[PDB]
Amino acid sequence: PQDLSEALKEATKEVHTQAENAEFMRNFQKGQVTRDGFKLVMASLYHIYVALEEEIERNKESPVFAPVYFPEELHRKAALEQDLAFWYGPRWQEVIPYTPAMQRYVKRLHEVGRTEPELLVAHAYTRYLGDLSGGQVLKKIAQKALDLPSSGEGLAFFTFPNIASATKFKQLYRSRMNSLEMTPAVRQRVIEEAKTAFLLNIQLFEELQELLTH
Ligand code: HEM
Repeated sequence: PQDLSEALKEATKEVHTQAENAEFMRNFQKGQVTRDGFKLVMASLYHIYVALEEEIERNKESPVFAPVYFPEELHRKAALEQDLAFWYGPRWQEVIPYTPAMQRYVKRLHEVGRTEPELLVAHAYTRYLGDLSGGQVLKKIAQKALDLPSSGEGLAFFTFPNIASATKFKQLYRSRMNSLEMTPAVRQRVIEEAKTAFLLNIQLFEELQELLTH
């Protein structure tokens, strides 16, 4: 369509369903998520956001990204650090896994941020708008299945404290995305990069599912 935000949503409808159908995600949705499985998901998110946010900081003043730069409202690294200290303990940095599928995702994020910055918006869209939009449903399931202790920690990732209304922010973020100026060639590569982002998540899900079935 005309608006990039609408173009992205329509172009990734197929791959989003592919993600919903992923065996690992099917189990999650059926409420069949285990503590070991959830831990792997949180570790994955930590590596992904560390890379994404490092690249966002590198390109925050570039015209290809500045319009969608919302550090305070969206940053997730600190929240994940808090969560991993709960899930993996005080020495989480020394024990969290960093698997090949996690590395493939991180590698692409760095390649984009360092050599193809104009495509970073595709990854910011896929991750941020995705976790913002589906965070409520994804969290509700986890907490009711994890039966975790009332220790007030472990799920900070699912709350964006600097966004008072997800509805208002998503409209603003979409408006900013649509304000970005890019050639038709770039626009097509951004759309493709968004699909690539979903595929990287899907391959990660497949790897995690394999690691858990031994
Ligand atoms: C367990 C599987 C998943 C569930 C159940 C889920 C759920 C949701 C929900 C409820 C929405 C809101 C749709 C609407 O009402 O307009 C959504 C949007 C979205 N999701 Fe997911 N999601 C899943 C996996 C993923 C994955 C793996 C990604 C990518 C990392 C992702 C990226 C997105 C994006 C980018 C949107 C924004 C759509 C837009 O442009 O409006 N989701 N998701």
